[PDB]
Amino acid sequence: NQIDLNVTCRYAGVFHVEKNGRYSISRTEAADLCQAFNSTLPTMDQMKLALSKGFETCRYGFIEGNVVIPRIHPNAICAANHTGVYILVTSNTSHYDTYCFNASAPPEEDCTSVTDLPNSFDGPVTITIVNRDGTRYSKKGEYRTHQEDI
Ligand SMILES: CC(C)c1ccc(CN2CCC(O)CC2)cc1
Repeated sequence: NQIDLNVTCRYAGVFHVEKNGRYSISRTEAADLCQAFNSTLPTMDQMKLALSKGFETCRYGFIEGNVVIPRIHPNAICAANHTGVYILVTSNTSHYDTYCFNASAPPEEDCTSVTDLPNSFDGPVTITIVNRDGTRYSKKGEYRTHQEDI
């Protein structure tokens, strides 16, 4: 019973979370996952400020109200060469990665590793936070509150 959560640098408190190395998070699980990091789904304004501080990914993820990819550099295989906060318009499917926003994080780029999952609850899952530099933090718990996400 294990969940891997790959996380990024934070940019103005915004960061990306990928579960189990695949697009696999529903919108309800995304809100619960951010809550386990004392975080919320970013607003579009919070994501735009994070982009202006240097944040970009090549993965679709939830924010409040939309599924997006923040892009700084045009790349043909990431949001079809667009820059800015690219918004997904048409898709058949419902599972993506998520973005999260922590108001207590530093105001600009924070590329230190994540070393805690502060607001997970009691549970039986081994949850492992995996940083881009490979460093890991594991704890036994749960974060999902909706049965259909388990
Ligand atoms: C296998 C067993 C040890 C276990 C332990 C804990 C849970 C999650 N737990 C369930 C009840 C909820 O009110 C809160 C979270 C599930 C299963």
